[PDB]
Amino acid sequence: KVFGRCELAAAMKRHGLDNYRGYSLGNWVCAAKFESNFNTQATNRNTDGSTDYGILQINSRWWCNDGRTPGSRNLCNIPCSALLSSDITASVNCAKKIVSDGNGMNAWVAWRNRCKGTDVQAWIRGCRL
Ligand SMILES: [Cl-]
Ligand SMILES: [Co+2]
Repeated sequence: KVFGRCELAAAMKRHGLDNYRGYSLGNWVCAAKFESNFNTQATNRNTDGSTDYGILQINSRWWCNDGRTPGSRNLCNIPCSALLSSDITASVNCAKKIVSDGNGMNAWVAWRNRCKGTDVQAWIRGCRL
């Protein structure tokens, strides 16, 4: 599924991401835009052989099991395919674990490089939330 901006914002809010660990909703929308262009089916292979999955590009070395990443820790206890669903629950639940791991949203390089320190409120402007 390719979400609209406000549609994604509303779904993220319903799943409790607004101000989760102090990160306002716009941060999450911005991260999703630059990680996946709001496409739940996005996959991208990394140089280390791991793969990133879904709307928030969650990686198979640490977080989910894709059956081809040796030494995967699978800390979210899910198959990576679950992160490609039109229903964002699994992605959100795993993202909550990732953001709690010590480095906050710096875990997403696209967030650090393209969202951090910008006017992230713009990402939810206009939306009925
Ligand atoms: Cl933080
Ligand atoms: Co990545």
